Amino acid sequence: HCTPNSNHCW
Repeated sequence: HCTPNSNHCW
């Protein structure tokens, strides 16, 4: 689970 606010988030 990545944060949608990071560029490295898928």
